[PDB]
Formats: sequence, C-alpha cells, structure tokens
Amino acid sequence: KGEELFTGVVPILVELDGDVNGHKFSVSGEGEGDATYGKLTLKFICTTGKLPVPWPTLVTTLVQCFSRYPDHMKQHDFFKSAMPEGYVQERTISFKDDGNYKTRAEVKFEGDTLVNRIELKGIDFKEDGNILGHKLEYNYNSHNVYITADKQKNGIKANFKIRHNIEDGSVQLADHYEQNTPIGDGPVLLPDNHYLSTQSALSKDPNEKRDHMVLLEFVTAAGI
Ligand SMILES: [Mg+2]
Repeated sequence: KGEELFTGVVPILVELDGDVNGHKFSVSGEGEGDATYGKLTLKFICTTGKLPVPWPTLVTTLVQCFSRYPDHMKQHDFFKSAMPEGYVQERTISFKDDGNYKTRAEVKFEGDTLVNRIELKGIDFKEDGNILGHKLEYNYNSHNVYITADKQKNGIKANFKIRHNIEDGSVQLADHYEQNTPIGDGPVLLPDNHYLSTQSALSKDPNEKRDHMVLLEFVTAAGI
C-alpha cells in the first residue's frame, strides 16, 4: 500500500517559509530517510541569512512517514497509508510564557522524492524571551509523540510537550497540538492509541558558513 513506498532509502526535500514577529525567513533542507530503521539524515540551511529563532525550535516542524512501525503494529501507520497523495499536518506550538507558532505542512511525494512544504507563523513572542533572545542550547531531548485517531476527520491527532534546554539550566516548554488529515480520498489506517519515540542529534557541518543545522533523528512507534 503506501507502506510499499518506504522499503528503501527515500530522498527528502523540506521547504519552510516563516514569519515570527515580522521576522521573515526561509529554510531549505535536503537528505534522506530510511523507515526500515526509522532513520532521518538531513541538512537544513537558512537561505535568507541568519535564522531569527533558535534552530531547536524548528525541529518538530522540519516527515513522520519515516517512523519505524514494528511489524506487529503496521496496521497503525497512518502516515505511510496516506501516501503517495500525502497528508496535511497542522500544529499549534505554544511556548510557555512566550509566543506561539502555527504551522501548516503538506507532506507528499513529488516523483520518488518525499517533500515537506511548510508555512510557519509565529506571534506574541517576547523581544527578550528565550526564543527571540536566542537563549536555547543547541541540543535536543528525547520525547514521545502521543497519537490518537480522529475518525470524523479521517485522520489523527497528536499531543506532546517538548522541553528545550535553556542556557542557564532551566527548561522552555513547547506544548504541541497536532492534526493530520489525508489529501487523497483513498482509505487510510486509523490507529489505536500509541506513541512515537523520537531521538534527535543536532550538529554543524564544519565546511558550511551559512546558518544551518545538521540533524540525525530516529523515530520508532511503540505503545502496542
Ligand atoms: Mg495581539
């Protein structure tokens, strides 16, 4: 079914257009995914200059179809079942004591490449907060993404809390509320409650002078 499109390495393109408090920026990413291992390897570049928010705050927005679903849980993989026509992911990301991002992403194949096209709008950020003040460490904690079915919208929802490390030892919470809805009208898999366990490693390309992020991520379904 759509899962058949993910048995090997798949090239990935990510394109993001953003506006946070009137700071306009764009990000382009390239890399590949291998759902057999739940593995993503991507490099993202800010093509407009300096990124006006910290890179870690964009990780969740910057392809859950690459999650490794164990064989015994394959009937719960909504993301691949929506392919190749794709799905639309919408999120509200609420930064505790600060502003919010609202995002819309279309995830679909363009020929044999998996594309994630994103619009991000951020409002009500504090000039001197952890986000616009760039007070977040360049690292990333492991988290669970809790998925539930939304049968009346033929899709899924997700809820989860990201904890961003602040440079003083504290934590910036980012509450995520997510909806995913198929683009096509073929049948999709509507899962039982489960989660995705995600681990992410952020690094820099030593030969790259543009503002950028190298990401290695592993995503594995569990909870059934
Ligand atoms: Mg207002």
